[PDB]
Amino acid sequence: PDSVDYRKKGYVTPVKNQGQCGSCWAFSSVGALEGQLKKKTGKLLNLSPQNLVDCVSENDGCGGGYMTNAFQYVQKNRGIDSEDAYPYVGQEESCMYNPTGKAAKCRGYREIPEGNEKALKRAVARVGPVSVAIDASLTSFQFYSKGVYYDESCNSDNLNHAVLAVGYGIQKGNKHWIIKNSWGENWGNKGYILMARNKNNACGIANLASFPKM
Ligand SMILES: *[C@](=O)([C]([C][C][C][C])[N]C(=O)O[C]([C]C1=NN=C(C2=[C][C]=C(C(F)(F)F)[C]=[C]2)O1)C([C])([C])[C])C(=O)[N]N1[C][C]OC1=O
Repeated sequence: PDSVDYRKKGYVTPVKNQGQCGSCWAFSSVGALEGQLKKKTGKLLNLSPQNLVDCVSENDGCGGGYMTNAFQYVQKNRGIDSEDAYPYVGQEESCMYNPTGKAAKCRGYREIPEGNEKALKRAVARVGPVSVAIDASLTSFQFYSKGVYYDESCNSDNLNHAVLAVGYGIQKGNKHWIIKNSWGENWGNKGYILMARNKNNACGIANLASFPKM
């Protein structure tokens, strides 16, 4: 069955709203972690993006960052706090990681071969929700609400926004990826957007994908 929806499997936490802070990579990172945590312990809980924003020295907090740097941070740190133990405030602050708030661990990360949607698909099915980067600068993207998103003008080399691939499927002859955003439930469709799958790596959905080894 060429389709899977981790939201129905209970691997995806409610949709979050990151505000203006450039923490998309943090929500994307916790997103993937929340999925592997659910898979391993059968427990579904919100992880702390604020933990990453203030602690991942390789990234730039509200200035932007890479998900792989984030996963690496949790691995070396041997842990990441839950959302409730280290609440999101929308601004970079000093690193306040607390071991008693440790909700999950991480053992490293794997990166899907660049631009290989076929591989990306395999990873989503085999491992679970995958962290991915895309060009989210278009107005068509930001005004998405229904259907399968596909805009030619999307620049697969202009990766600038981080999101989460929680699955994939097909709608009326248009294959797609089920993508979790971090702009609240009022954006897109209950917070999600279906992005063109197999339509020439649209928006570069497969140029920078990865998940945490748990
Ligand atoms: C995002 O889309 C974030 C914030 C963008 C603010 C520049 N985008 C993002 O992280 O993109 C990264 C690639 C990236 N872009 N900038 C950087 C970066 C900048 C500076 C440094 C440092 F100073 F450390 F050298 C390092 C890295 O990395 C990626 C494509 C890989 C996800 C977002 O949060 N969007 N926003 C902002 C406000 O509301 C939003 O939705």
